[PDB]
Amino acid sequence: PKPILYYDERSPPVRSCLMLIKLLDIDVELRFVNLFKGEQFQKDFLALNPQHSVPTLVHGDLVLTDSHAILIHLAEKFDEGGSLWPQEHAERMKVLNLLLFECSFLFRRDSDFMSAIVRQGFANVDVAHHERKLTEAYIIMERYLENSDFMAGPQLTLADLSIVTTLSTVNLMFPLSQFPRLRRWFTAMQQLDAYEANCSGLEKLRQTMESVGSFQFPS
Amino acid sequence: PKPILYYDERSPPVRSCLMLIKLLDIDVELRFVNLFKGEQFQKDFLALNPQHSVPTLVHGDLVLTDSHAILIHLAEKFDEGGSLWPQEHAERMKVLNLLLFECSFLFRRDSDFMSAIVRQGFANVDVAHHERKLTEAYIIMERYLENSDFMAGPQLTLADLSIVTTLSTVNLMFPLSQFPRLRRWFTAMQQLDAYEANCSGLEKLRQTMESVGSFQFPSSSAVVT
Ligand SMILES: C[C@]12CC[C@@H]3c4ccc(O)cc4CC[C@H]3[C@@H]1CC[C@@H]2O
Ligand SMILES: C[C@]12CC[C@@H]3c4ccc(O)cc4CC[C@H]3[C@@H]1CC[C@@H]2O
Ligand SMILES: N[C@@H](CCC(=O)N[C@@H](CS)C(=O)NCC(=O)O)C(=O)O
Ligand SMILES: N[C@@H](CCC(=O)N[C@@H](CS)C(=O)NCC(=O)O)C(=O)O
Repeated sequence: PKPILYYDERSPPVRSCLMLIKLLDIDVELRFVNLFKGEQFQKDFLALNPQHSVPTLVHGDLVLTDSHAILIHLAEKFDEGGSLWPQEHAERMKVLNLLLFECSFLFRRDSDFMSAIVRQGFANVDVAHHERKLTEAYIIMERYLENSDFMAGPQLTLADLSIVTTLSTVNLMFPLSQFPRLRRWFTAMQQLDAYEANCSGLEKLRQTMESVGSFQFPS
Repeated sequence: PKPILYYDERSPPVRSCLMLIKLLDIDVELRFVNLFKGEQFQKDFLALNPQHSVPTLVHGDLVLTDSHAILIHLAEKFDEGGSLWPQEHAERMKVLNLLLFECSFLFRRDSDFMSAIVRQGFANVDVAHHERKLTEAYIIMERYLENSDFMAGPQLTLADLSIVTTLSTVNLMFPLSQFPRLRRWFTAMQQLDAYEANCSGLEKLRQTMESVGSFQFPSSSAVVT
């Protein structure tokens, strides 16, 4: 049976999965879970995913509750022989390492900031603290790009799909003007056909955050 | 060349790698990085791992900066064909899924709490807030174990090694009285010879945290056997 993706396109890790789906022409049934209405706490979705998070994928009996597993699963099932999830062990571990950076560091800091806005209101958030934490992530990615065109080497991989959606989201608030490699990489990502899958949810997130946070992003 | 592990055994994700190294009898060189002295900000270690975190593995030219990548790499290289990182695709995805739960949810909440203690002192932490967040993680692990014997299926996998070290750390502070599947599973993990690699760093972390945060963990909380 075809995969079912539970999603809210305001979520960057959702948008990474949407980008992979578009890149690989995957036939997926979409089911919208409105996070800002708390639908991720509805009894049946909670039973499916106790972490009450999107993206969640149901593919037959397999239930995945993390975008990075979903990216790897879909690449392994629908892109055997591709370069997104490379077959050679060392290259694959490098992609995996950067997927985990996205999970552990970049998204953690993005989510910490966005959560603070939703909970406290933008006027009551320590923006300087979060600017420091998120600029530290920019600095790391700029170094990651020193000897490669893409995040994990010379070719586009799953790591780029995972990072670019969160990066585009952090970049709602914090510009890339000071980071030449990161800005060039982001511009190149924006040229890919599959990047169109990021656009609608980024803008919906912008609009939702500004309304819920009572502020305007600088951009 | 033999793998090199940059480590501070007080870190639960370090201890997960130590457990796998013991379980598989991998010969690894250990290089200590004292996180409470800020040695992870030394210029050469920062150049190696810009995230200034342990564990960090150097294996030949490969540099891994996340425990979950280290566990998977070492299982592929030293448990080839084995069941810790299982061969069938769906079983492997389940293990990967719970490795990411550890990274995204359980460890995130453990480190939010531990960092707050170190940065603020225990007396100035909103302990009730962190109790709610960490009990929520207990509830989720209890749900996974209501439907499966181990975290990711019927046998020991990398997911159990990743999760048990952080669970043992959270349980320094928060009791498991209300979580019978978690207690049964944790007890079984404690019977494994490989669990001996968790014990020393767990106790060092307890000692360090009590000192730096000026508090005592409730001795009654930790599951011991
Ligand atoms: C604010 C929430 C936590 C942080 C989530 C987040 C975190 C990071 C991000 O880039 C986008 C979002 C959108 C949905 C947000 C969630 C909607 C309700 C929930 O509490
Ligand atoms: C407190 C730090 C962040 C949280 C880290 C942590 C986070 C979770 C945990 O179980 C153990 C530790 C030990 C090292 C801690 C770090 C040493 C200094 C750093 O600031
Ligand atoms: N590591 C997870 C993070 C998933 C996550 O945190 N999703 C957020 C949206 S960006 C969510 O669903 N929040 C709802 C909630 O926590 O209640 C992944 O990569 O899928
Ligand atoms: N997701 C990473 C988490 C690594 C991590 O945060 N390690 C902590 C210790 S538990 C660390 O090294 N903190 C030092 C610092 O941030 O400066 C992994 O699994 O390896």
